[PDB]
Amino acid sequence: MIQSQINRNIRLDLADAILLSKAKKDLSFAEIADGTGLAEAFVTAALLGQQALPADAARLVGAKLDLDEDSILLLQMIPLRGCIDDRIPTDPTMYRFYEMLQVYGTTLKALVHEKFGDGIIGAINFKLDVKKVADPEGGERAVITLDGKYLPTKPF
Amino acid sequence: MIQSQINRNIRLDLADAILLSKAKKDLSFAEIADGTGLAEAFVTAALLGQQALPADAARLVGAKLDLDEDSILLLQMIPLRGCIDDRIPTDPTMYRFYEMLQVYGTTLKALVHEKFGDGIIGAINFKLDVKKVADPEGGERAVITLDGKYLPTKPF
Amino acid sequence: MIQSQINRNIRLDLADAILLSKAKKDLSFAEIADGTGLAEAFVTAALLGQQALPADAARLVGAKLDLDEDSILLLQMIPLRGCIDDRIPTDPTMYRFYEMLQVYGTTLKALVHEKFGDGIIGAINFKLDVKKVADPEGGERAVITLDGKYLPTKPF
Amino acid sequence: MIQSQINRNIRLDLADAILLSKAKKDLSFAEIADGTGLAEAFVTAALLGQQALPADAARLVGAKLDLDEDSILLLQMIPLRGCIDDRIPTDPTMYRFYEMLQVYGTTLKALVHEKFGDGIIGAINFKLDVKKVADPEGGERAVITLDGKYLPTKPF
Amino acid sequence: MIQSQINRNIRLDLADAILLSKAKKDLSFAEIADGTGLAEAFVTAALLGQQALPADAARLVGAKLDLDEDSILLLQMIPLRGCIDDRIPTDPTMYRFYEMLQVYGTTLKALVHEKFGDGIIGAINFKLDVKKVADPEGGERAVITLDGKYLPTKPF
Amino acid sequence: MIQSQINRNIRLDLADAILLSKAKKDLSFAEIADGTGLAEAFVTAALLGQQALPADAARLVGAKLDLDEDSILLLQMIPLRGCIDDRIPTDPTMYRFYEMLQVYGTTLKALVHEKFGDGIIGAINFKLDVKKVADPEGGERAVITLDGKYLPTKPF
Amino acid sequence: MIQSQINRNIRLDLADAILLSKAKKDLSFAEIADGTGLAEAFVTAALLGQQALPADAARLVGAKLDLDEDSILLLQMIPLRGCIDDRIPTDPTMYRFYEMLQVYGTTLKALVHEKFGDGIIGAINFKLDVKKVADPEGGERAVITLDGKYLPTKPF
Amino acid sequence: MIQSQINRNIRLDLADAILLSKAKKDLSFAEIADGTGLAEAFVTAALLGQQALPADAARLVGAKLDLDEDSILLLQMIPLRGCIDDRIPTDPTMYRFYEMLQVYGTTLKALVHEKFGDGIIGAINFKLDVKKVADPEGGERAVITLDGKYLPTKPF
Amino acid sequence: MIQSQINRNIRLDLADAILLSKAKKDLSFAEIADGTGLAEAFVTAALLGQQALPADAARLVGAKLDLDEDSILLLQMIPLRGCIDDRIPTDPTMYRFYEMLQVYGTTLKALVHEKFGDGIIGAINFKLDVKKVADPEGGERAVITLDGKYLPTKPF
Amino acid sequence: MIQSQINRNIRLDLADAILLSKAKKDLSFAEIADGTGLAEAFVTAALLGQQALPADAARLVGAKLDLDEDSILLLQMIPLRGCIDDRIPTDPTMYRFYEMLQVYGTTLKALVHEKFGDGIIGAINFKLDVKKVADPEGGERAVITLDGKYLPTKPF
Ligand SMILES: [Br-]
Ligand SMILES: [Br-]
Ligand SMILES: [Br-]
Ligand SMILES: [Br-]
Ligand SMILES: [Br-]
Ligand SMILES: [Br-]
Ligand SMILES: [Br-]
Ligand SMILES: [Br-]
Ligand SMILES: [Br-]
Ligand SMILES: [Br-]
Repeated sequence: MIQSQINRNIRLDLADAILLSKAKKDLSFAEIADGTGLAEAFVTAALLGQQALPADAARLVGAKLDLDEDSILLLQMIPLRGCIDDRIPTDPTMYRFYEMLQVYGTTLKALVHEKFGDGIIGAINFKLDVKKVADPEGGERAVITLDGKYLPTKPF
Repeated sequence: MIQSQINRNIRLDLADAILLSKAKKDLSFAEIADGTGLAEAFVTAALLGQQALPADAARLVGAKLDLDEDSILLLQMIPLRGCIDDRIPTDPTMYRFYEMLQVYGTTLKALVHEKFGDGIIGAINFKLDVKKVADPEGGERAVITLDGKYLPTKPF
Repeated sequence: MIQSQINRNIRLDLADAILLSKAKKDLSFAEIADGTGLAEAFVTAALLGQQALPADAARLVGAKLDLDEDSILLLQMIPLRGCIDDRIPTDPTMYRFYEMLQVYGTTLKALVHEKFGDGIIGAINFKLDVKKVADPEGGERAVITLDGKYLPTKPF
Repeated sequence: MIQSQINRNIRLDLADAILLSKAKKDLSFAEIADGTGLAEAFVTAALLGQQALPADAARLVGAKLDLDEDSILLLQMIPLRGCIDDRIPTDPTMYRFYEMLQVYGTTLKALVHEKFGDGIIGAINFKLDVKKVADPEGGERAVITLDGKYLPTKPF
Repeated sequence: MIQSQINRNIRLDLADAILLSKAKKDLSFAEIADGTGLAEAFVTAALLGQQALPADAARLVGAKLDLDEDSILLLQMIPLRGCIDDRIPTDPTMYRFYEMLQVYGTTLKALVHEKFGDGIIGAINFKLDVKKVADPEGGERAVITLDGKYLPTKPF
Repeated sequence: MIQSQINRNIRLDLADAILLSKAKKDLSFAEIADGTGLAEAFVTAALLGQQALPADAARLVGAKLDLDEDSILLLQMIPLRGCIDDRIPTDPTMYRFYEMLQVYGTTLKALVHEKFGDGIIGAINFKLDVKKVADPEGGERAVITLDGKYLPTKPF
Repeated sequence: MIQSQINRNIRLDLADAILLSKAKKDLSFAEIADGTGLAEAFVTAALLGQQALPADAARLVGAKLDLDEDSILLLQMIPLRGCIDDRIPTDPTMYRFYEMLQVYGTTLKALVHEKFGDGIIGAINFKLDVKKVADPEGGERAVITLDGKYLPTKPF
Repeated sequence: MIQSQINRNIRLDLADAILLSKAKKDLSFAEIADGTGLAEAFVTAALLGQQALPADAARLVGAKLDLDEDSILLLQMIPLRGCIDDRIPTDPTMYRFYEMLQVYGTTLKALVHEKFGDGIIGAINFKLDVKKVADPEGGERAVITLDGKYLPTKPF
Repeated sequence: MIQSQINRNIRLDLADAILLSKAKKDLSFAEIADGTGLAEAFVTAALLGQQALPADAARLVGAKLDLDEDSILLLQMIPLRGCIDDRIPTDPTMYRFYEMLQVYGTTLKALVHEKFGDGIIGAINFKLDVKKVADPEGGERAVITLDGKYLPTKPF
Repeated sequence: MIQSQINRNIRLDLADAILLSKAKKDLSFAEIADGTGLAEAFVTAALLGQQALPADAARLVGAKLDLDEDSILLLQMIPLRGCIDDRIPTDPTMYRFYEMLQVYGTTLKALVHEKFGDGIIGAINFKLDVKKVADPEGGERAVITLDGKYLPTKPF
């Protein structure tokens, strides 16, 4: 039977334990997700308290990280989602994504309405991924693709 | 000589005026940006107070919208950036992008550090585009590409 | 061509003007919506800056309220939605709905996940109505129906 | 003698404990509330710290969940209500109901005053229920019914 | 037909105009409410944007303060209530009432549950009054009386 | 020697302990305050962390509640007052008193100034009581008496 | 008849006007207060929107600053007090006084309770003043004296 | 070697331990400071986490209060200063000081500039004392002396 | 006689007028500060409302910018300082300086206490300059110098 | 394999532990950093939770401070950066740097755009140092140098 959380702290405390075990074992997120059938972004978000793992995946990652039974069960719960401590991120790496919204938020809205119409680009029927692409001018670029379904707003 | 702003309301007031003109003329953002040499996301962001237009572009769009001269000069000024009224958007269309950050923010962090290293994906050496495509399962999707240069943090 | 707003104050200012006009004419929202072929709750939300009217409806209600042309055009723009002045309502009528969330929010989460699964009940593919029902103990009840589509969150 | 709480964390810490027990026994909210004589939404809300159970219901659910006597006692206390961590929910599921308020709050006020008069629709003399309904176009809809007593505001 | 406001600033601006006239005419709130049939506290709350006056009171106070027709009409609208500028009062006189809540809020909760049971003391079915008394140790006391109906919360 | 507190959580934690003990003994606040020579609202506020008890009363309530010596000592300390978690109450019961201030705060200011003059109605030279009263219409009312000394602001 | 304000902005705007006129006339606060019979701190506070002037003083200072009739009347109104824009001052000169509270607020509480008892040092029956005193180690010192009446909190 | 703190909670927790020991020993702040060669406000502020004690003073108050070595060492650390829990005090005793800034903040700014010049009255080169004295009209007053060095801002 | 402001918007509105004038004349800040005898950062800060100009400098920059007499007078007033709209900048260019504080603020505190002692590095007895240098890896760097006097905190 | 944190409190608790060990051993940050090959500001920042140490450095500092293996591992993790407890520092030493931004932030923006162009001075490609320089008028000056790379914003 499906089970859900209401206090994000239970899963976020579990995330810190996971990250410690991960480091002690010198593991990567790619390796933790490999063999699971699930995308690296999905498995990683689950570890970090933002998604639920199916049971088989919870056991698979529990074994890799030496987690206890309560922990494997907790990973299967539907989380109380929200990873930002206090609305605005303090961390530079996360903050950049917030700043992209401060710069282009209204442009995303205007261009969505133009291309699709009234409504939203969904954050539920959605996936994201991060690809590394060499920069012609030197160094590396990240192309983050946000991929979401258009949900129209219509009169009733 | 480059000229900059310190109070966002001046450019945001101009954005409202530009939108009224645009609606009166029943123009699209794609049409406004056409012939400009610049990406629709870039030019649109300028209209909306978040970027500076080169004089040539400003003149072009200023013609299209019948702007007065103070308006065409204002569009060339470097803006006081920040399109969100009070930190967290209230508009559902803009909110979904904020929600991506609440669900995937710590995952983006974790995976940027894994794929690139310590540091950030930049929001200045950065490009944005929005594509409408059909969803294989039915209806329409947005593919939004956040294209940013990796900037490492290294000891000193 | 579709047109959108980015500053809520343009449509909220129009809303106050509409409200004065309406009062002077001693009209109801029921009567304003009459003949539009659109629900009272939809047309009302439009006048109040939270939905866009199609041109024909905009011209009908403009007629009823003696709106000028710029106003009628504005009513057709996709709004920058968000009707609450500063996140938490101060008005008792509005506040009671916020208190429903403070009391039942986690219960709505839990029971949604139990009945439907992981994901959300949407606010976009969504309809709302308000019905007055006699209370059998004496007085009147409001039955407010929130009718939203289930959007699953599945692994990928 | 009736007993009441003043710090929400006691009962929210209990709710976390309850949820772990529930997960361990693979129970549903529907099963927990069976035999109680009380609505699923009311019993769930009590488990989650937002309502008080009568003593018989408290003993029933305590038995189902293997709760100690202090926990069974606590469930009977009148709580310090407020389930949202920090005013605006982070969780998408909970957030959609907040967004309904940001889009429709003022329409709700408008239409309540039109249909009933000055005053409020109550959140205390109040019932709430969640029903799953097939969507004609495919998939599932939630019909959430808010049912509140009208309390008029009159001159004195 | 009943008319309602959604933006408090329309009535609060009217309030300021009312106060200026009141000052210019050297009137008291006592005098302004004379002849209306309505308590001082209720009429005052109206002038200040927190209650609606019946048509006949609106005309009476309007004539006293030399208000235009639009202002007299506005006073009859059901307000968007909330007098405090930004949640916590800065003014010492108002602040004392908020401090009473900071000292006695939990005590009021506890004693309300003890005496009446689960639920609330209402702010709708409610009145207040301010009375002056001599202090037997010198000077004067205000006895502010809050009189609200008990509304029970019961299981369903 | 008088002793005082600087972190409210010490006394608030004590209050939760008191409330568990009270509930276990099925005690009322009225019965706890009996024999102290002090008003119900005063003793209750002390238990809840918002007043100091004299030694004798501290010993007496501690006897009835089975409190340890450190706890009886804590009840005699002058508290760091402020019972509200985060400025605005979440709990419906407490919230209604905040809403009274949102609806009537400026009226209270206005009528205080008219009846008494410039200055404040004190919250320190102050007493509070809660009286349950038959409602002639059926049901019950709370008459909450706020009895405060007027403190004038005079030029200097 | 006493008259009071409810929106600080009316008197704060007037304060800006007064400061412009003062500057054009190259006047000091010392000379504006001279002749009124009122302390410089009181008269200054009044000009700045935080006290009311009696009629004769309002007329005197109005003559000195060439204020119009409505401005002279506004100065006699009991203000909606609160001079800080948004709770925490930005201005360094004002901020130092807030920092004194952040460093010594709890020490002030502790020592007031030790020296006087439970209760407060009042801010109504209160005067303050700023004296320049040569610093024996070179430079100048401000001695700011805060002088307030002790109001005891006693059991009832 | 000088040592310093970055998280206020270490020293604030230590403050609560100190206050319990002080209450248990029935000590005053006056007598704890006796023999340190240091002012009662300075030593008190140290105990409360807002200043650093020299080693000799730390040992002396340490022996009076029976503190362990880690505690005595912590007292010598340069603190992460800021005694207010969440910017605005809730405690009435501390609040009055904040209210003095809300009423007289801009007056203090204006008079400091007039009497001293452009700059600040510092909170670092600064001393504070609290005196109890009779009020000529009856009762008791506090004379709180804020004694700080004027620091000019000069052009560069 | 020295003159001061209490509402930042008077000088910020003047700043926006200055910047429109400066842009029409295609002036640089370096040119405007030329011949004033004052550092470009000092004069610029003054134009932007954060410092006061001496009378001769005010006249000079006012000649260059074609400012009227009231505007020239306003530049000589001691400002209500505070350039950040709402505590945390939204503009990326300004935000980066805030991020330096989020990353290095506690390091700064630690290294100041180690190198100088307990106290502060002043922001009043202070100068600032921005220098453009070549980046030896290619591109350009800013060397921004914060030059402030150490002010110790010593026991008393 | 790189390892990253998501909750700042893990590393901040570590910092408090480090600080106590450091105090006990009477060590300086200068000397902790010695032997490390990394700048005092960088190493100090790492100890305080704002930078990651390479493995050799982590072992070296870990041996000086008597840290356990888990702590030495945690120091190697990429941090969730943000040292300020709640956006605006309370500590006077840290606050001065915030105040510098309140006084000079718009000047920094203005001059950066003038000298370099549209874009930012970076806080990732960035170093800082603190130098003591005797004030020739007496005492000591801290010269804090901020050195960041210019990142242009260009059209695309
Ligand atoms: Br969605
Ligand atoms: Br960047
Ligand atoms: Br949705
Ligand atoms: Br209600
Ligand atoms: Br109510
Ligand atoms: Br008081
Ligand atoms: Br007071
Ligand atoms: Br200072
Ligand atoms: Br300073
Ligand atoms: Br950067």
